[PDB]
Amino acid sequence: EIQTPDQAEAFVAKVFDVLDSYDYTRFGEVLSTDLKYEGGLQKTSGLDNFINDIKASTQRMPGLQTSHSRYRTELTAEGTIYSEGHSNASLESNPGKVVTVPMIGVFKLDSEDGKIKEMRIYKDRLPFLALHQALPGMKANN
Amino acid sequence: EIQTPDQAEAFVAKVFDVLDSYDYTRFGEVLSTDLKYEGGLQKTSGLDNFINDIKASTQRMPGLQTSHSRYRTELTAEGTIYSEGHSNASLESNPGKVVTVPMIGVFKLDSEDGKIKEMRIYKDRLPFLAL
Ligand SMILES: CC(C)C1=C[C@H]2C[C@]3(C=O)[C@@H]4CC[C@@H](C)[C@H]4C[C@@]2(C)[C@]13C(=O)O
Repeated sequence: EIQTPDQAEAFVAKVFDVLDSYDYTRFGEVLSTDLKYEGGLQKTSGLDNFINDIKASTQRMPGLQTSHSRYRTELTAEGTIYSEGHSNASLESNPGKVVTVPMIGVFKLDSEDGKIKEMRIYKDRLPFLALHQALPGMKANN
Repeated sequence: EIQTPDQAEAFVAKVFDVLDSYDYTRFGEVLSTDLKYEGGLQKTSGLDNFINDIKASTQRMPGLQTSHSRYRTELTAEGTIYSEGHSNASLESNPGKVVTVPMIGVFKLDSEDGKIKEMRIYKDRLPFLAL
């Protein structure tokens, strides 16, 4: 059970380690099957609907690779985790180009099994339009 | 001064009412002179630099009209305000076309005067390309 900001931050890091793998068979390890997700105008109910929202993104961005870091997390008396950090993304065909923006995640956990029941992620997606398909092994950025 | 989350939420609403006026002569009513602001890739230190960055960012959006609403606010033991809500924008030339996105603001206050000394606003700006 998460009781300190550091434990909450470590759990957020574990969550994004799963999400950033795109191994959908592992998402239920950390996300409730009744997950309520919001990321901007993207809004889903249920883990399968969440996964189908992400798969569609990996098609807008072939070879998408992502990572997250954290620097400031609070765990509140209401049980909410607020975790501020950064979101990094590239396309595998040109890994020397990385887009990084600040982000914050708001999380609520299931009281029984500790999985994420509500996840609201806020960041600016406009800079990610700078990601672009390239030929792997062929220079694509000045 | 602020002691409850409902009071924190009312203050954030008042702050956005000032910001959404674009009347920079009033920004110091609620923002500290040494404001540290981040909004995605926008990042400023000092109230003068915040004003100048908003002024510059909006110069290519003549007729911009914005408003904000609040949904869910917490006030933590250490005084952080986390306020989730929505940001609405339209242009005076076409006021019926409104773009609304979720947002959250993270705020820390100056203990001496209760003004905002740190303000970090998170939201997706991509939908605003439609304006
Ligand atoms: C449309 C968008 C680019 C914007 C115009 C104005 C209004 C805005 C919208 O919420 C913000 C609300 C608070 C203040 C930082 C505003 C600055 C903008 C540049 C803002 C932003 O930085 O998001």
